[PDB]
Parts: sequence; C-alpha cells; structure tokens
Amino acid sequence: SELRKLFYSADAVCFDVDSTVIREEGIDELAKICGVEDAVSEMTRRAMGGAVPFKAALTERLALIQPSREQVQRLIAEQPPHLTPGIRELVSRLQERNVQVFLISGGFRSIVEHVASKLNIPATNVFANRLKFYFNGEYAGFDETQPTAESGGKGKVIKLLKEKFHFKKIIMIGDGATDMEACPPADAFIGFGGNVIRQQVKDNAKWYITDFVELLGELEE
Ligand SMILES: [Mg+2]
Repeated sequence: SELRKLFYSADAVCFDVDSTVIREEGIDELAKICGVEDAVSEMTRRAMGGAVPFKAALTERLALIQPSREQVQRLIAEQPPHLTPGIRELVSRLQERNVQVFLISGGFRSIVEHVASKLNIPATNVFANRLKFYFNGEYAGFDETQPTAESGGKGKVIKLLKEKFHFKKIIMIGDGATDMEACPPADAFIGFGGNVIRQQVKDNAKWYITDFVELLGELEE
C-alpha cells in the first residue's frame, strides 16, 4: 500500500524496455535474426551496469550484427518482442489517470516505437538509439548524439524531461542497475524482477516488484 501511495503520486513514469516492458533484450533478438545470437548475448551480459562503456559495447555488438533495414523490418514483422504480462493493463491505468508514460532504452527506436505502438505511447515519449542505413539498406552506424548512446543515458533522458515539462514526481521502473542509477535524477525507482531477477537490484532497491499486478493492486478496474 505504501508502494501504491508512491506510485499514485507520480505524474510521469519512465519504463526501461529490455527485460522490463518486453521479455527479451532487443539487441539480442536482432542478433538472433541476424545469426550472431551467442556472441552478442554474451557481450550484452558483459556490459551490464557500468561495467564497460556503453557506447563502445554498442558499437562492438552492432559491428558483429551489421543489421540491414530489411532484417530490422523482419524482426518487427515475424518475431516481434513479447510484452511482459501486465504491462498493457498498467500503462492503460496510468494513462487513464493522465500520468505521462515514457519508454527509455539502449535498444533501437525502430523496435521500441513498435512496442510503444502497442501500448498507445506516442513516439514523442520514446527515447532510444537510432540505427543508420545506407540507401540500399546496409548497416551504416548509429546516432551517437542520442543520450541513450552513452553510459548514464537514462538519467540524462530524465533530466531532459524534467527541464522540458517540469514534472513534479518522475518514477523510473526497470530491472537493472542502470535503471536504479537513474534515481537521481528520477524522484523514485521501482525495480522489476518479473522476467529475470537481478539480485543486486532486489537487494538494494527500496521498492521492488516481480509482477506488474502489484501496482494494479488498487481497486482493480
Ligand atoms: Mg533492462
């Protein structure tokens, strides 16, 4: 109930995407589509937390993947990421109370906009990395000016949102240490373990849930 009191005081909620809003890690699923799952999935685990600089870890994984525009399109069409149970209902209840909902990801806007356009979250509220392609569709790099291209990028996004909209109370929700480290500048953090529990987050977060229903413990409508 104290959790729900906190949750209901927020005027903006930012969700991590990989392993929070969706069950999978987008970059790993792209690597699967492109045939380099094993190497990239390992590098993704390697980059967890501030362990290695994020921009370098992103460049190296994409250098192995080399995703074409057609391959990104085929991922979205044939193997779309699975939404975590409860997230559709939770975003719906937040939007019905006019809480501004955002998605923040070190993954890619192509995929995250598809996810947002399952949750009625406008593309303006999506912050993610942007893949580049040549005219023929070949992988051409990524937008290195995005805040999500750098370590600490989630906190930079939240700072931008505070400066643009002056929200009173922004809550960050995510599964990983990089989400926990986005508070501050977020006003509170809720850790999420419904897909995989990151024990260091569970052990140190003030607020932690394993099923989005727990925030749907209000009046259930
Ligand atoms: Mg995550």
